[PDB]
Amino acid sequence: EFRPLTLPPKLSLSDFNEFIQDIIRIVGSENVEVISSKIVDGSYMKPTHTHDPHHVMDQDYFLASAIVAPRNVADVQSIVGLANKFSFPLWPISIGRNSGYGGAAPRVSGSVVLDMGKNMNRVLEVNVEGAYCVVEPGVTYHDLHNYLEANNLRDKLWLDVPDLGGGSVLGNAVERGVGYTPYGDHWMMHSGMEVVLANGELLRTGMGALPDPKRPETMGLKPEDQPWSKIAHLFPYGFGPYIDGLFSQSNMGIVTKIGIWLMPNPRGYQSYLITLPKDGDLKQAVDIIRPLRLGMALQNVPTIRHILLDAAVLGDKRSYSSRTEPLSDEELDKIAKQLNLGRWNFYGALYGPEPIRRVLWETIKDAFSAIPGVKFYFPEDTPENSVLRVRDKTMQGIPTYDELKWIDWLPNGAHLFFSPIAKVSGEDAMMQYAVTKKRCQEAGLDFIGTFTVGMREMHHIVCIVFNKKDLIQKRKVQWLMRTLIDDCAANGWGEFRTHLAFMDQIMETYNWNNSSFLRFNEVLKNAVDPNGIIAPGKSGVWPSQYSHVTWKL
Amino acid sequence: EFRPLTLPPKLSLSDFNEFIQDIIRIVGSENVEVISSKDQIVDGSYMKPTHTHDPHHVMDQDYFLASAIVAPRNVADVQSIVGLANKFSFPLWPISIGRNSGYGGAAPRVSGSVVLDMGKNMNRVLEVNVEGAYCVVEPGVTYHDLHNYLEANNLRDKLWLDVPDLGGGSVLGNAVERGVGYTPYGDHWMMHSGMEVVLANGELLRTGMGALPDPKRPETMGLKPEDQPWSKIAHLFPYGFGPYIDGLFSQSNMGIVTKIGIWLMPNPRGYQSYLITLPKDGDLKQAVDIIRPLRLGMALQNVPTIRHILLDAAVLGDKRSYSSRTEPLSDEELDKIAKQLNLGRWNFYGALYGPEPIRRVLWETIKDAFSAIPGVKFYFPEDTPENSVLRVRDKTMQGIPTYDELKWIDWLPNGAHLFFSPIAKVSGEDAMMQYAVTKKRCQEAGLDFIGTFTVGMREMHHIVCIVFNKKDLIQKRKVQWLMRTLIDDCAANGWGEFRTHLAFMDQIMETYNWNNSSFLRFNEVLKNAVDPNGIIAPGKSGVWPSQYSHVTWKL
Amino acid sequence: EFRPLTLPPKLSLSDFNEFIQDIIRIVGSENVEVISSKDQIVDGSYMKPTHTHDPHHVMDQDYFLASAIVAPRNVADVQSIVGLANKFSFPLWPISIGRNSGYGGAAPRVSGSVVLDMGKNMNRVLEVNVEGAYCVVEPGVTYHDLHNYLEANNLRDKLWLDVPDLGGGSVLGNAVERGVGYTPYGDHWMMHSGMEVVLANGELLRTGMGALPDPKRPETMGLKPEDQPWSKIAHLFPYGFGPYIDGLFSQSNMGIVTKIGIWLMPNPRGYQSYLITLPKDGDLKQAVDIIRPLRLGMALQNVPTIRHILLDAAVLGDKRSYSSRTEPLSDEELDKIAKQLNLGRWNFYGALYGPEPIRRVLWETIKDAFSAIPGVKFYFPEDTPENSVLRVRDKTMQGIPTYDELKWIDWLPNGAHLFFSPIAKVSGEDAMMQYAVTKKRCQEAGLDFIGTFTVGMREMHHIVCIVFNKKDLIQKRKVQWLMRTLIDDCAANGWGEFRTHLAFMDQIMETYNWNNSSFLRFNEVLKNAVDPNGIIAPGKSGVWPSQYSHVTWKL
Ligand SMILES: *Cc1cc2c(cc1C)nc1c(=O)[nH]c(=O)nc-1n2C[C@H](O)[C@H](O)[C@H](O)COP(=O)(O)OP(=O)(O)OC[C@H]1O[C@@H](n2cnc3c(N)ncnc32)[C@H](O)[C@@H]1O
Ligand SMILES: *Cc1cc2c(cc1C)nc1c(=O)[nH]c(=O)nc-1n2C[C@H](O)[C@H](O)[C@H](O)COP(=O)(O)OP(=O)(O)OC[C@H]1O[C@@H](n2cnc3c(N)ncnc32)[C@H](O)[C@@H]1O
Ligand SMILES: *Cc1cc2c(cc1C)nc1c(=O)[nH]c(=O)nc-1n2C[C@H](O)[C@H](O)[C@H](O)COP(=O)(O)OP(=O)(O)OC[C@H]1O[C@@H](n2cnc3c(N)ncnc32)[C@H](O)[C@@H]1O
Repeated sequence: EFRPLTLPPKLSLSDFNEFIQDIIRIVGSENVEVISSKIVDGSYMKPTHTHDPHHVMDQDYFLASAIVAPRNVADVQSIVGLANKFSFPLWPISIGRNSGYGGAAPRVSGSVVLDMGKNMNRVLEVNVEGAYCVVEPGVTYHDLHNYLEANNLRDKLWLDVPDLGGGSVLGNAVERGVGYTPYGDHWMMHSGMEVVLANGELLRTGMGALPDPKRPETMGLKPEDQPWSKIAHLFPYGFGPYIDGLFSQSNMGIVTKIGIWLMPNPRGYQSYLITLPKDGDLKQAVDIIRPLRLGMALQNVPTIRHILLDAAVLGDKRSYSSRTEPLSDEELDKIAKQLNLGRWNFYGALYGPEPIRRVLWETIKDAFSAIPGVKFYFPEDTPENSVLRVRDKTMQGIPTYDELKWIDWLPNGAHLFFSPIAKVSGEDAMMQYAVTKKRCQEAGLDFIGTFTVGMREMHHIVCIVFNKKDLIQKRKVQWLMRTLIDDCAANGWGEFRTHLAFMDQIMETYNWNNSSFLRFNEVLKNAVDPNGIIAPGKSGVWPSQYSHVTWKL
Repeated sequence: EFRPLTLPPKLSLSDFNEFIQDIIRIVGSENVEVISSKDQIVDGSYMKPTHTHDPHHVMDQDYFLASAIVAPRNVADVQSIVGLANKFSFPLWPISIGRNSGYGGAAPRVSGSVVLDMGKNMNRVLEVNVEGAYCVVEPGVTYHDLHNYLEANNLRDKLWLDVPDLGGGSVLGNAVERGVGYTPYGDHWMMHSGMEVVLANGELLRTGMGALPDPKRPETMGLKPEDQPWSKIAHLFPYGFGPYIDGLFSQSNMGIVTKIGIWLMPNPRGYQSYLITLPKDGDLKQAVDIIRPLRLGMALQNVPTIRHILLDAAVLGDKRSYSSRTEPLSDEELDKIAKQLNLGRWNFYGALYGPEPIRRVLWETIKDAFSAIPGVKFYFPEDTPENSVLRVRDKTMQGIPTYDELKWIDWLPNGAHLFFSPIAKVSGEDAMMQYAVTKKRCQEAGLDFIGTFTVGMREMHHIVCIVFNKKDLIQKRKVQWLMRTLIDDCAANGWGEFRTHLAFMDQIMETYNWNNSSFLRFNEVLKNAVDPNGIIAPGKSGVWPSQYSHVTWKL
Repeated sequence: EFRPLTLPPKLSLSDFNEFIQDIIRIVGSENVEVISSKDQIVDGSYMKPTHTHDPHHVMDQDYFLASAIVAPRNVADVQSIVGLANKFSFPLWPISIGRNSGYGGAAPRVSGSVVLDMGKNMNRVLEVNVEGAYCVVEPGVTYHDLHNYLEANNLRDKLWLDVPDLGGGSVLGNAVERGVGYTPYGDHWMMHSGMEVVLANGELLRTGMGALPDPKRPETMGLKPEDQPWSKIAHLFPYGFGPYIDGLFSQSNMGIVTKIGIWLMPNPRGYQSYLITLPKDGDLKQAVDIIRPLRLGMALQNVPTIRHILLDAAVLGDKRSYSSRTEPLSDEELDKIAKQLNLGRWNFYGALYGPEPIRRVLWETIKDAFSAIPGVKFYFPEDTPENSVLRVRDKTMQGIPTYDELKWIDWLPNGAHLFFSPIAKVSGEDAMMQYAVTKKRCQEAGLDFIGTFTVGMREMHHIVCIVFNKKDLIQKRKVQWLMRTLIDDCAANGWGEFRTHLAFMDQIMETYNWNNSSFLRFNEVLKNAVDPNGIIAPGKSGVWPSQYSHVTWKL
């Protein structure tokens, strides 16, 4: 509780010590860790909460003065009123496995990272008839999966998981994360949420604003402990202004609870793989997809994975090639052959009773048969190490950590995400792939990515892997991402999600009518948090105390 | 114009004229009607909606009243009018079409406001994109309009609509209200992406991927913001980057909406409407229970509906065609009406979509499922008389605008509807309790219960169709009592209301008072941030800006 | 007057009339024209400049539009008008003569502003001092005016002017814009000392040694500030003591300039104009390289110029006199035009000044220097046909106003110019790259490249002469695209623009965004300090005072 590496802006060593003393008294020093020593990157099992584990900037560039971990909601309210008093900026995390996007690191160096999930980790409710659950920030996907297994529940309810099962359900959902079942759109499938505002008051959204009737057993409970109205997590909208969205990808409050819809057991499942021989086959693949996914033949969020993405799960670059320079079109085709895979590979799944799956499979099979050399497999038709057998788990909400392995492609693996949005049009996908690829090869990187598919849009997750001891390769990775953002905005593709180092540049792409969108958000931001306390800079939304000349990247 | 019926608060007749002078000089005289006489406050009809007051008046006819009507030509005029309203601190009340009958019509909350008719002159279908399966509309594009525009382009073989019970509504307007359709695309609000707004400060704003600008190119140069094209992804993906602000402008007074992107369902390549009659009054409980898993599993694809017998019977006749009885029809009489029309006491309407192998399976499932109920009969449109409700809902559940549902408003003489719209769990017990509360209060007030459960995913909108004689000033007072009581009864049992009439907005938002009205105090902070002068629709959804006395204006 | 075409922001028609009433009562009716009809927005000519809108309109003709024209008699009226504009918060847009065609003409940035015609009635040459070699002028003193005044006093044997390409411009006006002449005294702004200004607060101010007051004496008593004489050193030495503030009032909206002191070159005692033809398109690279050291060494005394063949050819004829071709002339055709007129593809115009022993040496140097190029031919005015451009520039490079250059605006039917004016290093490679960017975009838009490098000391102003048919609404949109693209291309290669049209002011200042628009945020702080009410020319050079929404008004 004395001397930290960095402090937040305009702030005296007296004040920090005075602040963190009061905190160390509120939550006990078990739950306080001041950052005093010259900050290790940590693992997925025990993630760092100090700085960016997959640093593309300098390692120390995003740096927490401390880490606080409240026991409950009250302590959050207390910490905030203290933050307000000292004009001490916060940075909420749920779990802090948001690697690829900066992890648990704050934008403003000197901030407290508020580890919400360390203690607040209860699966508050799983509800079978409403087909929902209510979770705190500390509930991971494996955790929630576990809860279902210990109560014999996957007979009745399945999850939706991102590629790894370690993320926060709460946390992923407010970043508008994505999965790969029919409930892949995580933000969409929320209903009812609790929030500590910058002023310390508790606000519950949607039908959660309708209080549960007064009665003997719940009488005298604190707000944070009060139960929800019956409809709270069944109907997202409530009455009047639908505000829920003000707390997604924002710095408008601290989220303490949330309802998530769970898809009930289909009563029949079957994943599949479709390999696409040629690199050119993508255009035609996306054109066939468009009306299949619009039609609800492709019921889940399906995904077109580049060859190197599959290859990188199975081994590192070394295990394929000894070369420094990026792999050629010829060498990729060999790997395709070495694995019994296409230059692109379409993973997907069927849901519901046998006769329905029969009709959609028939059509998907003949639909795709339009492409020369196409082939079809189920899990059983593939090698026991094959990716399909992993994604077979993913696409029914069984968590896996197998997908982590492609980070190791290069030694000292870090990922960085460039994630623009395209039309579900072969022409658009290809013109975007070609922009991405051009810049990757200029930057000396192997192109790795997916095109994942929503209803009418395609998230093109580009998977930038780099050696983080290699200071040259970072410098040009930084160039790659800054160039690709400016490029894709020059063909009308925006990014839906990013890393801390780019939130300013990306928000500047969204500058229709002289940055009208951002100007409106600032007004909202400064309205609800006068003292600029909560996560300044998040999504490039700066409160009025942060001058845009010192602080915009 | 010189001498209006009411003025808005804190404002002199000299100022109204200076204000309307400067406005007739912007929009033109054609586009301004000033309500200067009791000739102008006439209820009119659905085909010609009054734009001055509540046509379906539960309060005094003239309680909610406009000083004047102003039909902006285009978005610039709105920017201009907002700027002027700010200068004169003149409250505005935006509408798109103004058929929000049952929830106040076109009337403003604050008497003396300008009803800003957004759809008189902003009524173009700006875009229909087939490969994206979406359209872009300005405020005045009705359902029948958008529908016609599809027929005029031989597009229905590719794209279908989603319609509410009546085809005259604004696509734009209903969406922001979160109205309810009856195909898969029924949640009209969900099915939006990218929308344009004039703020209280006059600035133009586009949400989602609208904020990403369509790249410069020669043919788009020198265009006024409102007339610029959109990005590739504006209407393909609603979130964009950063805070998702779209919800701030649904059921709110934070902006004036100029354009919206709406998704359209593609033509399913096969369709089959159907009706399942549920014999006894009590068959509702078992029915909901059967409906729950099939909706959750997506065996029920559309937004199906469970229609109380009087709803269907009111479509086919007014009350005096059935009883010539003053009091509300007995249980014993409700059955004879049902036997007379070959209907159940509850009636379940629904549609199957897709290729016929798939539809057949889903029908096998639904039919076997419902067969658990004693007496159940199934029908396709084909199997019922021409006048039947199913042939209307056959059209409704594949996006075709109709107007047949109007008839039920004439249940009583001088008939007007009012909707009390509480939400419920998809649970027989919960559905039945709510119904029991509702029905008991309807008897207590001397009204025939009429209503419908529209089944969302995890959730039912129980629409309660209050039909009253609007010349009967004793019935109004009972209706008001009925509404104010039911809000409290249903709040006392944990059911919220998703949508209301102007007169009940403040009471309804008073039920959302978890943690000492925390949700309202937050919306108030936001409102005052973005509309310092309280120009836009003060009192919409209980949200009063700081100039309005909560003591004086709440109800 | 009662009903103008546009009004300024946030302002009622009642206020405009109260404001113009009080003004007709100050200046007089003769000095106020109110733009109340579409008869008044006529482009007119160079000899009679419209003072209401952009005569050379790339936007809609009426995008930039005045509410009214006001011709103050004298400095008091300005103090009065400023005071009143402040009271009514009425934006003003000062002009001296209003021939800023190619950069917006006399139009204001904010539609509805008062164009304040400073040179109608303040047009005296206040002083010509021979021993100091300087003059003092009010706003309305054109070049031809000042020139005539020298002939009327048999002064040319002692003092010469410096003129831009056209003699109708304001000496005052061009200087504050930093226009460019073509003798040694070409940097018109450099060549100023001591200037008088009315501030936004009404107070009168004199810069440099103007702030040192001319000592009291009997014949100067009781004079109104504006009519007081100046100090000995006011116009001999520009700095004075303390902060040098003169730059705050060039290309800015910080003041209204009432008087300026300008230095005049003495008669050199010998002069010789000349033209050097550079045969091939590519001879530009070698040429610049030769020009660099000779300019730096002062072997090239004046501001010489490198004129693209079409510039000279456009002076001699419109496009239909050469091709009757829609598309832009090919490289192969540009050569035949050059052979037809005994000219190079580039053409270098220049002058030698001083006593003949000195001129001869400098010509020996220049001639030998340029001889490095294959094909080079030299000429004196004498050696060319009467119609030639050199006889015009012979007059231009010794201060004589002409109007022959006007012809090139008629290259196309309904022709209007627009200047894109990026800066470059005096380096062949850099000159050539910039030219390659510019030319490529001109082809991409379907325009003939026409342009000129005017060589400063270390620096070249590459003036790009965009001629377009102003009735062709497809070409305007291409021109706009051309301009907005080129700003970005040239910013992407480190070239800034020194001067622009109203429509491109905000984009251009957006390139000056080093350190998160630090230079603009500073100028904004200053602006708001000195003009709290945002009265003076809001939006000049991208500088918006705090009342204007940057969201709404930027382009
Ligand atoms: C490395 C990697 C990452 C990854 C992935 C595959 C690999 C190999 N696949 C992903 C996928 O398929 N889908 C997806 O959405 N993300 C994927 N990622 C990224 C990441 O693993 C996941 O998104 C992960 O679930 C996110 O991490 P976590 O859940 O730990 O999130 P967080 O750091 O706690 O939160 C991120 C930010 O959100 C704001 N935040 C979080 N909690 C709160 C609360 N309670 N209140 C207010 N704001 C909150 C903060 O801005 C925080 O930094
Ligand atoms: C009488 C009746 C009504 C009815 C119905 C059946 C009958 C017999 N069935 C309905 C149904 O199945 N589903 C449904 O959603 N509504 C149903 N109704 C009610 C009504 O007919 C419809 O909701 C109708 O579409 C709404 O009317 P309209 O489309 O005319 O909308 P509005 O009255 O113009 O707008 C209502 C409110 O919306 C806000 N608003 C509208 N436009 C704007 C803009 N541009 N900017 C800002 N706000 C806007 C205002 O709050 C306005 O008061
Ligand atoms: C069409 C054309 C234009 C042209 C040219 C050749 C042709 C064919 N060659 C030029 C050249 O060689 N050098 C040059 O500098 N300019 C050339 N031009 C452009 C134009 O003709 C001249 O620049 C001309 O002298 C400018 O017109 P004018 O002298 O009329 O100036 P203005 O329009 O009245 O003023 C322009 C702006 O200046 C500010 N201003 C002017 N007076 C005041 C006062 N008193 N106070 C405050 N500000 C003032 C305003 O910003 C005004 O908008």
